[PDB]
Amino acid sequence: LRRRLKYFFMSPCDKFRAKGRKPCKLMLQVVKILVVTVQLILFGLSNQLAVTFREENTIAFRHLFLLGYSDGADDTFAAYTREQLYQAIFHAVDQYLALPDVSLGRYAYVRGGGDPWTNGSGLALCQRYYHRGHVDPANDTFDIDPMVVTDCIQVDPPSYKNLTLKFHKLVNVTIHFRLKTINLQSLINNEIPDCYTFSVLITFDNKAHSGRIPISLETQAHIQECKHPSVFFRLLFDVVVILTCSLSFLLCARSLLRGFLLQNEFVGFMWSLWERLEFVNGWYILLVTSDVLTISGTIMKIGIEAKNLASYDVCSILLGTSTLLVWVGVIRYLTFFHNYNILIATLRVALPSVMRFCCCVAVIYLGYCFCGWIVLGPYHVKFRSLSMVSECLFSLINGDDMFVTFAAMQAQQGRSSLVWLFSQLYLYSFISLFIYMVLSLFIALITGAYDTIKH
Amino acid sequence: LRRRLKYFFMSPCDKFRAKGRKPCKLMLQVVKILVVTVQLILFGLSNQLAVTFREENTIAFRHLFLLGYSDGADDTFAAYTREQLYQAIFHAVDQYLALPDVSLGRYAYVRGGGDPWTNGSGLALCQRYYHRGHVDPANDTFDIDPMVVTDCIQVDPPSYKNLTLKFHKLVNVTIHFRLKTINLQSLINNEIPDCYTFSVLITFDNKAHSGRIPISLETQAHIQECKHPSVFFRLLFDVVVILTCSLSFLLCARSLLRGFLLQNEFVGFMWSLWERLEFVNGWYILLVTSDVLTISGTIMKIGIEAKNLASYDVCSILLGTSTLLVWVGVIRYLTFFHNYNILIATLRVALPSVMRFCCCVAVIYLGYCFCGWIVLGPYHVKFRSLSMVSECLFSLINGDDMFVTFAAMQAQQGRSSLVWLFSQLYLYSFISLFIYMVLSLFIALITGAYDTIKH
Amino acid sequence: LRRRLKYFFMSPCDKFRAKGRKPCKLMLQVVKILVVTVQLILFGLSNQLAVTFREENTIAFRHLFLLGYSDGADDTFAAYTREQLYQAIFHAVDQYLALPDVSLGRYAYVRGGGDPWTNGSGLALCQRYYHRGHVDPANDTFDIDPMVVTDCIQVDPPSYKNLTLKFHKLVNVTIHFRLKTINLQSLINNEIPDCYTFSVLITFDNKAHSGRIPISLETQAHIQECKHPSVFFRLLFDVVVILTCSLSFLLCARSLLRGFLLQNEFVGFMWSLWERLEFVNGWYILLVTSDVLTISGTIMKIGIEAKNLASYDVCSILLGTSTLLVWVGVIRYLTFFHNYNILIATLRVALPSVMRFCCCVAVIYLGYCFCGWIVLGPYHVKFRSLSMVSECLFSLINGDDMFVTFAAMQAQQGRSSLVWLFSQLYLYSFISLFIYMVLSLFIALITGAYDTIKH
Amino acid sequence: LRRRLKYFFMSPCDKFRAKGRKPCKLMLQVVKILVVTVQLILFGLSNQLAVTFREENTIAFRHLFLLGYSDGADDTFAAYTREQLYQAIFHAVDQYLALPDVSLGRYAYVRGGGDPWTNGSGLALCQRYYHRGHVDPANDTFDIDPMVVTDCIQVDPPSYKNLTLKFHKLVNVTIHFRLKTINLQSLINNEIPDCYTFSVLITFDNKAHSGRIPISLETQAHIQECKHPSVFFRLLFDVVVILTCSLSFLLCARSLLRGFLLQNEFVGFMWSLWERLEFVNGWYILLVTSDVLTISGTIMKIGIEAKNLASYDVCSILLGTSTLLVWVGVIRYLTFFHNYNILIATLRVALPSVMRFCCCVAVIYLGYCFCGWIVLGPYHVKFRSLSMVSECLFSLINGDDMFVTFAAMQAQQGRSSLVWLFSQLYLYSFISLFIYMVLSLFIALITGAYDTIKH
Ligand SMILES: CCCCCCCC(=O)OC[C@H](COP(=O)(O)O[C@@H]1[C@H](O)[C@H](OP(=O)(O)O)[C@@H](O)[C@H](OP(=O)(O)O)[C@H]1O)OC(=O)CCCCCCC
Ligand SMILES: CCCCCCCC(=O)OC[C@H](COP(=O)(O)O[C@@H]1[C@H](O)[C@H](OP(=O)(O)O)[C@@H](O)[C@H](OP(=O)(O)O)[C@H]1O)OC(=O)CCCCCCC
Ligand SMILES: CCCCCCCC(=O)OC[C@H](COP(=O)(O)O[C@@H]1[C@H](O)[C@H](OP(=O)(O)O)[C@@H](O)[C@H](OP(=O)(O)O)[C@H]1O)OC(=O)CCCCCCC
Ligand SMILES: CCCCCCCC(=O)OC[C@H](COP(=O)(O)O[C@@H]1[C@H](O)[C@H](OP(=O)(O)O)[C@@H](O)[C@H](OP(=O)(O)O)[C@H]1O)OC(=O)CCCCCCC
Ligand SMILES: CCCCCCCC
Ligand SMILES: CCCCCCCC
Ligand SMILES: CCCCCCCC
Ligand SMILES: CCCCCCCC
Ligand SMILES: CCCCCCCC
Repeated sequence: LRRRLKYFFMSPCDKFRAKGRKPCKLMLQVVKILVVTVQLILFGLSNQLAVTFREENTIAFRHLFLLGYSDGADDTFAAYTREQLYQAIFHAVDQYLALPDVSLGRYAYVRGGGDPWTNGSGLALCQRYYHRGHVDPANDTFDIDPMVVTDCIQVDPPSYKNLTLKFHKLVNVTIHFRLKTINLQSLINNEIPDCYTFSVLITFDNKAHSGRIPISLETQAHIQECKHPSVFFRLLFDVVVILTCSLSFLLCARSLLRGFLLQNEFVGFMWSLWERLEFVNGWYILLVTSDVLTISGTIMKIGIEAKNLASYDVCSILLGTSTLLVWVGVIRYLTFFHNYNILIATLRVALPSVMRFCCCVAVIYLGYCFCGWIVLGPYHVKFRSLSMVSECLFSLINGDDMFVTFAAMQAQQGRSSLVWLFSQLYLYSFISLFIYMVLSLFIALITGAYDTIKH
Repeated sequence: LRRRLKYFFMSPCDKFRAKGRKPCKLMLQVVKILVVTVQLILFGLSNQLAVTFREENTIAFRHLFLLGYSDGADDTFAAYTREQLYQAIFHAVDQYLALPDVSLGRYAYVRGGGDPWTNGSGLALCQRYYHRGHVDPANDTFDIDPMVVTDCIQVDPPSYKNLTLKFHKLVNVTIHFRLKTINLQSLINNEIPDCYTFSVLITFDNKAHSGRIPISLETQAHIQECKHPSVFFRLLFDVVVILTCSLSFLLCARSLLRGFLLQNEFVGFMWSLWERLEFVNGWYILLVTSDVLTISGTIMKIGIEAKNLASYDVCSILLGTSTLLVWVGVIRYLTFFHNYNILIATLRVALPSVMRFCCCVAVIYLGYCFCGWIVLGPYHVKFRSLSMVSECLFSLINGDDMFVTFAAMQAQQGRSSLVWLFSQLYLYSFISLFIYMVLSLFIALITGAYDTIKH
Repeated sequence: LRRRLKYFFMSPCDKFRAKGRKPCKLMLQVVKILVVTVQLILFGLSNQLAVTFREENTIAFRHLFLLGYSDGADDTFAAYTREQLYQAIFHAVDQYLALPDVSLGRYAYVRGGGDPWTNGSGLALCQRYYHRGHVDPANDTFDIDPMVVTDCIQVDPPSYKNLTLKFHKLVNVTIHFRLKTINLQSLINNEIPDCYTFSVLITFDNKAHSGRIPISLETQAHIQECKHPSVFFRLLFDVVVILTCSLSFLLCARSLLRGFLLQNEFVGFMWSLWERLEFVNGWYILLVTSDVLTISGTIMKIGIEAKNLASYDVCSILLGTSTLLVWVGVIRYLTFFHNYNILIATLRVALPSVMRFCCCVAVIYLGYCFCGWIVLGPYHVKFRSLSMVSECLFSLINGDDMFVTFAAMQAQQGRSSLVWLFSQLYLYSFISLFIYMVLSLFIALITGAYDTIKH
Repeated sequence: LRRRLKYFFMSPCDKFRAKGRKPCKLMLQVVKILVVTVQLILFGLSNQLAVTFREENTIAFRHLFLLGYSDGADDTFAAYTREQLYQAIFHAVDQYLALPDVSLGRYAYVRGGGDPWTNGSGLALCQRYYHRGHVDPANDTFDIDPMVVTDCIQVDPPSYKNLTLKFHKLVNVTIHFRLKTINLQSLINNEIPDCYTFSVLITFDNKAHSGRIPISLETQAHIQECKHPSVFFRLLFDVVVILTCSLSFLLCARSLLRGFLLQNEFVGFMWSLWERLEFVNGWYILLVTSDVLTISGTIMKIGIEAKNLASYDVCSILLGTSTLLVWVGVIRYLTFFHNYNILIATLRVALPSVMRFCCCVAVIYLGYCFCGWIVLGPYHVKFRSLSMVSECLFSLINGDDMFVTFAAMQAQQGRSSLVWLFSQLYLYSFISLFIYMVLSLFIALITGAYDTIKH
């Protein structure tokens, strides 16, 4: 039994020396790295085509329908007078009606299809306002029934000029319409073009009632297969990836079963879950997981190519994660040699103490996150949301973007002095505590763990 | 006595094992974290509403009243010819008079109310100039009585076109007026809208007499309750926070009193203030402070909701600081376990030596701050004020924004060669000394303290 | 023999003390540093002249031929309506025909010379479109023969107004023409001006068929000697550099041969390639390589000055690399003194373990590179290409540009939520793993190697 | 003698305990810190006034005289057609002639005064071109006599419209004129306004002959006292600073002389320059130097206030350096206590080895500097000059601005592939070598020196 247990833990070269076993798993891992990376790149081609089509069409729509729009002005684009708002709305509708004659793209109109469009209508121009809206700031009085009423005009593609906005109680104005187009660029990749429907929403937002009405344009893209198109090997490569991953999965499962049987035999011999897991090859669990991910991604990719699916983002995430895991999994074979296994050995020795340290660090980090989000968020562009606050604080710990973070608050030193002083204390204390004390101890734990396994 | 002293320092689990004592303080701390964080977020809703109203109205005013204004031009917006200045002033007054017909917001005029407005006047257009201003650069002569004289025209809301500026002795021009509006967006938060009065000041500043007159717009917002408004549970949550913090305060005070009595008993037994403080639970002092802060913030928040107060910034600071302290205070219960107490133990061992080191470092840092502020401030945008200089130097020590700091002075290499050379020496010496020597020793002190408590 | 072997490894001062040998190699190295650096600067003069001529002419062309172009708009310059595209094309052609009357430069036309120009034609205006292009998004149909057909109009320098674009199947439009000019600024450097031919290509790109057609201008510069020009010592310096490098090469070769003979004698005496290489002076191999590079660069520079060559970039790379190597090569003489040889000794002790560590780190780095390139590239401006991804990740490891990397993805939190979440996981995991664990161990290896050679 | 030698090295408290000596030097140092800092701030007031006047006038001139100028366009402002250049030149001259009627500042004209102005002339409009300029790119020929000829038109303040530019051989065009103004803002600081003469030079530069002519405006300011001005305590503070610094200088000189006498006595007793310098108080040499600097700066400041001098920059440098040295000099009294003297002790132990390390590092750094400056300078905005290259590399070593440095070269990956590849190798090798190996050893030396003096 001792001989078999010793053999179970021998390196591939040692196993070959002992029993002459050939290292098929290693060759399979190398082949998998190659083929999976190539497959990821080949998929990225079509993924890029789709993403580019969507974004370029959206930019073209912004230039066509938003009056006076220029690149880079999305965050500040707004109207400030009644005349500006009327001109913007009428320009959008007029451009919609003039699209066939002026546009560089070829678009088809969509009619009906439920709310907000009536039958035969292509464009819906709807204004939303309070049901009762008497507002008298001169007398410091108001009488509001805040139930929202929607009044919407229908425009058929080739009376909206009579639009009368209820400015004092206006909640917002929206323009909805759909356009159909064809993604011809797919031909460059030897693929059949798809049929895109863009749902375009233009919003003039007055929910702040502040005298400034921001204007935005958004799109939703729906991809469908076209009807009987005419155009005057990746599938084999996908099948090859499938076969390679299936064989790797089978071999890893066989190894895991053998390890489980050996574990049972050893436990019986001794007549301790931590000692039990010494027979579990975590690398092979990772390999099996990566193989499942790769096969799922390949099936999804084939379905997308066959026009049965259009979930490009899910496929890309699956294939990219599988590629990263496939590259990582080859480190299993450097673990047998000490001089090539410093990183994994240090990880193994250091992880527990690092987690125990993080237990204490996390409460402080979260307290700072919440405090900054709520107190500074209204004044600081980097504290608008909780995820943004976490990104800002994490970057600060790494010494990144410090001065601009300080400078964003310099504008408040005259307006809100107390908030400025609080921001000074907040930023200085956080930076000092986390850079010079928390991170120092984190690195000290890691390097001490390294010192433990050095020899 | 020895048994009681030993019990006083036992961990909550150990105390429960000994006497069966239930850990009510721990559950209270967890509940407090939850409820205080939720309360902070709920307050942040209305705080954001108020801040957004103020800033959005100010931006709308800049777009309405400043001729040719565009976003991002605040720091350079200026006039350069007499015609430009006259056009800007007349545009501001004309827009003020046209506001009801053009603006997207609904504003009411304010009349009278003391200086600078006379009775019945809504807008004050005042120019300030030297009492005697004979200036003759051709003969290199001047005769100045620099007492400032203010001549101000009054405009009633729906003769200012006869304004004649004394350019050669003009100190500045100002336009003052007030507008009333209602913050309707509060309805979205189930709150009654408040009545805002904006005091708008437009400044055309000629104090430099340099041929360039910068133009700025500032606002002051005063919030008041409206008279008999009509609109067709947070209070219980605030009460819950109050009760939780009061109970925590009572328990912490009881523990502190018990510790004080035990301290007195021990001192009597021995028949040393540093040894005396071993009976003071600093965590409980922090908890009591945080409870006082939370109760004060909650009372202020309730008063604001009842329309008795409008100090949003003070309330936000109180509640955010209390939230951070509440999150921090839970570390008291990790202090009993060595593997979870690395940070606090290292802090305790390291703080004195770090303070002694800072004693020496501070004089050098302040010398650099003053030197840079006065010598480079006129030439470097990052050295304009003392707080700005401190932020810049602190960011440099952390390696942030170094190259742009160097590059701002590259424009002086042709104009002011000596100042450029001095800036080179200043920056290089500061960066080298503080990054490679001061900070190295700081981190060395902290990690040596860690090494002392490692085992 | 032992005496001779000991002498072979003595320092220059020790060798002078023993045999009175003069250190000609050291003086040669100092002289080489001086002369090679001076030569590099003198070459940089003319290299700068050439590069500046090319870039300034290209900018002038962009301002002359692109309608409505402004500096900084290269990456967004595009047309969005048919009228805009026609106006841009006609403006380019009209400016080409008006060049002699409006331009600040003096340009000559080029006619004929093969495709795309016919005999006598100076400008080629060609549109490329699908051979069969029936596109019917209304019926979700298309019939495409995607073979590209080029129809191109010829314009002679002083019918193109009848251009009719086939928008629905348009692949792109191009304008090709060549201009001749003379680089007069060379006179300031006491050099004969060269004759430049600029090949200008203007592209209106519709390969995306997205309704947005980007517009770009590119140039290729060909330098030729002019015919019998009239204009009413660097060569000696180049010869001096040649002689210095040749003498250094001869001395280094002599030393290497002597070392080889001593190695053979020692091997014979002992009656081990690693022990063999102890007789190889790597510094002298570096010196010989640098001398070859310097002589090659000097010959290329002389050829360029004589107008036989125009490969400025190759010459600059050769001379700059040789200058860096010449500066580095003087460290050979600090190796004899321990207190001046810390860097090289640590390098020698540390390189093997660092390479073994990199073996493991590289697979993880490459997995991350591929995953990020394919998954985030379509959404993140910093992940567009593989080299860009490597630059971004390498900068992140050094803590640079972290927050903007996070912020570029905040625009996707609303559009593509899943891709945003994946980017969060990707960035956080990469930064943590590589900054706090991989780099820590890298630095630990280097400083441990230093500790080994410290005394 | 041993008692006296022991006393000479006792701390101020120890000296007071022994002989009752009062610590006048310490109180003097504190008083000096206070008064010198206050004096620096008070001077900074007037220094800021002068600098602001100059810069604001220059900006106003750019807006007045440069046609179509806008803020932030200095680096790209240029003409591209003959019509643009003529319009710019005529606009500048017309604005000069219209200044009294349009400008917001009050300016006086200056006439005559030597070249380039003739007697009675206020504006000089001069074009410079080659003496013989036959240029024929069509025939690839030219005949150049490159001697520069200047033809200059004189305009008297209230024929230049007949300007005919020789475009094909034009070297440049310049406009020179002078304006007198008075810095009235000084009144706010209770100072008599000075009389400024601005020498304005507008350059239209065609030295590249590239079809793009950049346009720039520069000013030189000369300050003179005005003649018999009329306007309807800092001097005592300066005198106080003088007295304090003189007394400190006297005491430091007395201490240095006493130390010298004790050194002579000890040397005589022993019957070694390094041992000799143990009697030299370097802190007192620093104090004497700082006192000399402060007195010189104070005298210069008084002279400036009396209108005898106008060298604001020299005075500011003197006073700022003296302030920094005065703040630093107080560390002399923390050297007696070990826990407060870590920084200086580590400096003393570490400086020699650090210098020996820098001996080797400097040659590599300089090689990289020269290589980058000459090879990448024409392509990279951060490598234009040698000082800029040093700043860029120094910032890179500190991990600052890495990604933008990489990204500036991404534009060359298509144009100049070889230069892009070289830049990749250059940047990667420099960053790796200097961040991970050179800086690691630098910090290791410093922390090892700290370890030597730790106990
Ligand atoms: C008897 C049990 C049930 C039936 C099992 C049938 C198994 C079968 O046939 O092969 C297994 C090997 C495994 O190949 P591979 O996985 O590379 O190699 C195995 C591993 O080295 C394993 O150790 P770990 O790597 O540490 O887990 C070791 O214990 C096994 O020997 P051992 O059994 O003496 O302990 C090896 O056979 O793989 C082939 O031989 C090529 C297959 C593909 C050929 C076509 C490729 C296109
Ligand atoms: C006799 C002295 C005067 C009267 C004192 C009356 C006190 C009373 O009634 O309770 C005290 C406990 C304290 O609860 P709590 O603070 O969680 O627990 C105490 C602490 O563990 C303390 O140690 P430190 O934590 O290290 O300071 C320990 O010394 C006390 O036992 P000891 O006295 O034997 O030393 C404990 O009782 O709290 C409740 O029992 C629940 C109260 C809220 C219930 C309703 C919740 C909604
Ligand atoms: C006999 C073998 C064949 C013929 C060899 C003829 C050689 C000849 O003539 O000179 C060699 C020396 C070398 O000068 P240089 O290279 O500076 O000096 C040699 C090196 O120091 C070498 O050690 P490493 O530096 O560690 O390799 C050492 O072993 C040699 O001594 P050794 O000979 O006893 O072994 C030295 O001669 O250089 C001149 O003497 C000036 C030449 C230029 C003068 C004009 C300048 C404008
Ligand atoms: C006999 C030799 C020639 C004549 C010397 C006349 C000197 C005189 O009068 O005072 C010297 C002291 C020095 O004051 P101060 O410099 O603060 O103190 C001296 C230092 O502590 C010195 O040691 P270091 O600091 O290490 O160099 C020490 O050796 C001297 O005593 P010692 O001589 O026994 O060794 C001290 O007198 O300063 C005043 O007493 C106040 C003066 C200003 C009062 C007005 C202030 C507005
Ligand atoms: C040998 C199994 C333990 C290490 C886990 C490997 C997967 C990261
Ligand atoms: C146990 C009291 C000493 C530690 C103080 C805790 C508050 C930060
Ligand atoms: C040193 C023990 C008491 C510390 C109390 C400070 C709490 C903020
Ligand atoms: C003495 C030869 C070994 C060191 C190599 C030097 C070249 C980098
Ligand atoms: C005591 C003299 C040696 C230290 C020099 C102090 C000046 C920096």
